[PDB]
Amino acid sequence: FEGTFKEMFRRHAAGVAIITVNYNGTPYGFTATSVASLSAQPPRFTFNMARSSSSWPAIANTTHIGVHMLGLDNQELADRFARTKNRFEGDHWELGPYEVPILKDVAGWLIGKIQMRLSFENNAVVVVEVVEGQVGEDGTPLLYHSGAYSQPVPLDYEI
Amino acid sequence: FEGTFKEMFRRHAAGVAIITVNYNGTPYGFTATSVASLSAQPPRFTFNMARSSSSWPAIANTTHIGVHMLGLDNQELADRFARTKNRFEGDHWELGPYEVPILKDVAGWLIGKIQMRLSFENNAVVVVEVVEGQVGEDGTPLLYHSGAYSQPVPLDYEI
Repeated sequence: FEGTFKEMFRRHAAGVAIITVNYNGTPYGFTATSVASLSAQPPRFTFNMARSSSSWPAIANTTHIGVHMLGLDNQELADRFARTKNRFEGDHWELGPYEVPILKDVAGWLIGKIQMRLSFENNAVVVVEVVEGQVGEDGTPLLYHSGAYSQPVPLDYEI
Repeated sequence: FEGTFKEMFRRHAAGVAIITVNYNGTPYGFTATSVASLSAQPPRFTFNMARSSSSWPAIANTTHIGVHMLGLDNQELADRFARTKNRFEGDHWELGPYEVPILKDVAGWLIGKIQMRLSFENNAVVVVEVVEGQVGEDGTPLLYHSGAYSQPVPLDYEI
């Protein structure tokens, strides 16, 4: 049952984004599969994270964040931002609006103000209102499913 | 900018689930691309929906709901549950635990109790604690991206 729940989400595919935050001068960021649209007017999105993430204190104590949509050419960056090594070592980012860390060469990004976090024991829902953004290079979205990075192939359609 | 936000989520792929609820005897349900894992202990998931959904009153006023993970063989059911026709016309479901409508032949389902909804002007975040579930037939997950149902193909790996 702990099993059934973990299993069913193993079977649920997801798109891959990266969240960035500048916590009093130091950049933090992390790969995320829970980013979802919430509303259009005003524009908002949500994601979930663990309060044990190395980035939780940055998120708890900061207002502006970035979200980055990833394509297939961004798989290395996705893996970077999911592992424990220093994620900002390299020339792959720079500070943008509100001093949010902006990652180069992504499908596009949005900058938001965190409205609130809804915190449970070990995880939180984060609600963000979007204040800025920029479309990047169009490409094929990056997906993650049962532990592997994947690409979407549309299903046959006669049209 | 209304554009940039709508565009960036066009570029963000997603897995496809269906949410079902029994509102005082009548089944309601809807296809959803925002279902995400929140926590493991206790097990919880989140999704977002529009307060103008035909299913909002069911969700606002009911506690038990079902979520169904979909495979490629479930594309017709996904489309059913996204369109305005009577979604429960046919022999493709039955009442399960807590009288939740359970859809047949899916990748698996979970039953949850809605803890709360966080309601904005036109949309809400719904937080659900999982109380029951069952793995269905393993298969390939269904994805939805820029208006089309897709399948995930893993990216090449030398291993």
